[PDB]
Amino acid sequence: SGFRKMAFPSGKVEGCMVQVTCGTTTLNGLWLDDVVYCPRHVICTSEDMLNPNYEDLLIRKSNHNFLVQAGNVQLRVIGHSMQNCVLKLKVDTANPKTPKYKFVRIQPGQTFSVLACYNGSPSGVYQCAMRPNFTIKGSFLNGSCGSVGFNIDYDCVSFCYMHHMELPTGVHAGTDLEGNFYGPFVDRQTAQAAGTDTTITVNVLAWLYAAVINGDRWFLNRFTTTLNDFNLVAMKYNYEPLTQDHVDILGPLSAQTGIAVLDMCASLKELLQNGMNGRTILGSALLEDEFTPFDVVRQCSGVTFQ
Amino acid sequence: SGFRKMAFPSGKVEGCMVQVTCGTTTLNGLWLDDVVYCPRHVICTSEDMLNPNYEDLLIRKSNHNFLVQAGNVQLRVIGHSMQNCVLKLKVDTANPKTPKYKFVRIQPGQTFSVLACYNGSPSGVYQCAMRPNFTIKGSFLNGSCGSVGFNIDYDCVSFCYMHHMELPTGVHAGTDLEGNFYGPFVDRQTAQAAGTDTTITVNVLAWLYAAVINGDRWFLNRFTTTLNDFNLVAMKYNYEPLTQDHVDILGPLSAQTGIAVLDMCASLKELLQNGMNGRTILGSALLEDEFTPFDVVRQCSGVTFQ
Ligand SMILES: *[C@H](O)[C@H](C[C@@H]1CCNC1=O)NC(=O)[C@@H]1[C@@H]2[C@H](CN1C(=O)COC1CCCCC1)C2(C)C
Ligand SMILES: *[C@H](O)[C@H](C[C@@H]1CCNC1=O)NC(=O)[C@@H]1[C@@H]2[C@H](CN1C(=O)COC1CCCCC1)C2(C)C
Repeated sequence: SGFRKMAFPSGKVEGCMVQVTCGTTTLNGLWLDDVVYCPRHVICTSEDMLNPNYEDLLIRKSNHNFLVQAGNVQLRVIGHSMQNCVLKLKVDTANPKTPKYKFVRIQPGQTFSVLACYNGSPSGVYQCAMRPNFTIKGSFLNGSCGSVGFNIDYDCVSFCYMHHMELPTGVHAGTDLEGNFYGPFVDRQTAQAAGTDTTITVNVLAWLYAAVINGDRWFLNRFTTTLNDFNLVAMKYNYEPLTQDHVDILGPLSAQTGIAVLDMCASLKELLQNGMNGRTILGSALLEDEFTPFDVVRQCSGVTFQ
Repeated sequence: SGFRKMAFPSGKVEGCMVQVTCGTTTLNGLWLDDVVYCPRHVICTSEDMLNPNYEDLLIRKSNHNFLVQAGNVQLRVIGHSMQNCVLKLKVDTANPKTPKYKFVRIQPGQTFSVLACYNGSPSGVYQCAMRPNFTIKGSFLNGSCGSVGFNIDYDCVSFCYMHHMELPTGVHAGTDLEGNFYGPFVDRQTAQAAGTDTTITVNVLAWLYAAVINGDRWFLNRFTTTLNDFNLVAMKYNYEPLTQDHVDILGPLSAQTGIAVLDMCASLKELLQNGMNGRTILGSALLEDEFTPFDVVRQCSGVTFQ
């Protein structure tokens, strides 16, 4: 028993992290086979970053301008190209530690692990969710760009995020590994802002089921509700709508606990309308929305990875 | 910016995890050089575990009774011995992935990363603190025994915890890597209970400094207090006493924020006496006590590991 915000083991990704330096700028790259991926703003300098034209900036660059550090071994760059907001640096050595991998793009509401890195060296690992407004609430300092987010499925790493920037409210924005930004953000230094966020309703319900599985039951009740009547309550409290597909996804957790999904919705309603009255749920005094139904089943059942 | 519960990269420990099976029991082992460490209750069966005599049970065992799985490679056991509550299985192959390491015992209030494992395969990684009552609030299921806790300092892994058991309140107990239990627990199936816990005061203050560094300032005030007057408030709210050494350890964080330690104590007092009034601090509606001053400095400054 117990419930923690759990990341995937990071070993498979650690073996892919490299340092990329161009001019004044040092950031992280992801080395898979004979390509290093990194944010294209590495080719920028502090006055380039106000409003750059990256095609113009990149044609002015040479292979030898890119210094790639694989620990204490330098990688020879033999080609470079730009793919949307990422650079692909072709090197003359394939990474012998390349895991099986996929480039996937995730949906708002889904979770992933982040391996935060500085100078190509991993610093720590933590779990994030993609917010509905396409930001992530991360922990990133100067030099963390190019750190990646990922999930692991048995032995395959699905890379879903590469870090590019911090917005003025302290939240973070970045791209998938094809270089396409999540959300309406651009890799320029102009006034950008996150935009209004909402709470991920289906994840809150999943976490309430995790609490029941772990013996926290005080928030349960005999009442029930309809999906439509629940969603009127969700709208007022800035929760996003619950769909029938969400109800279906919660089915396993419903069946394991014997608590009908719509019954747990009735409990959430009372929690939204009444607060928590000085009590806690799974060690939290807030309704937590960064665990997916998959996360709960994985943790409350013991799935591993090889 | 941002503040997350961050674990250490787990790659160095993943390469040490093996599966140990004896009779009916399968658990995890830690393979360093030519020794595999694991909980000694692997030699038990379900009626042995009520009240066993481990010396009697172990003399009845043979090397060939211990089946050690290093992924899809079997390790030949060539000797076995017991050290307190851990077994040391000598194998004929040194682990080529052995990191530089140390066996250290931690203090209540300190933090570490846990690599949860099943059948020798890592499942996830998360950060824990050793509670004042010597339990940890983990996430562990059947088969997780032998998963280890650790810190990394540059390139050296300091192993501090090996998992043995779950207590009736859902918290967890285990040993250091010398096999000595943290706290007054024993590896038998008899009525044991955690005992009363307290909040780790110095860690709460560290986390309040992390919040200031990240722009959460609403809980600050112009008042101050003396160390003695603070500790009278801490006693009532079941916080442990703050010492002058704690004040000294908080010095760096005090100097970076310009908020005197005793001033932050005055803020904590008002938070304890008034609650939080519907607001949050670093995304939490509770006072968080599982970040050490070191954890805050590491995260709010960007230290890496090679
Ligand atoms: C890359 O290491 C760095 C990571 C930032 C620094 C602080 N926290 C982080 O996550 N990214 C940048 O420096 C980017 C680069 C320059 C400006 N950056 C910012 O993060 C500044 O934040 C603003 C957000 C919207 C308005 C413009 C940028 C770009 C975006 C090229
Ligand atoms: C080892 O994989 C297992 C891990 C437990 C199972 C559930 N969650 C966990 O962390 N440990 C045990 O099964 C130990 C073994 C047998 C009983 N165990 C318990 O955890 C049962 O909990 C009780 C706690 C105090 C009273 C006796 C045990 C021992 C302790 C040998």
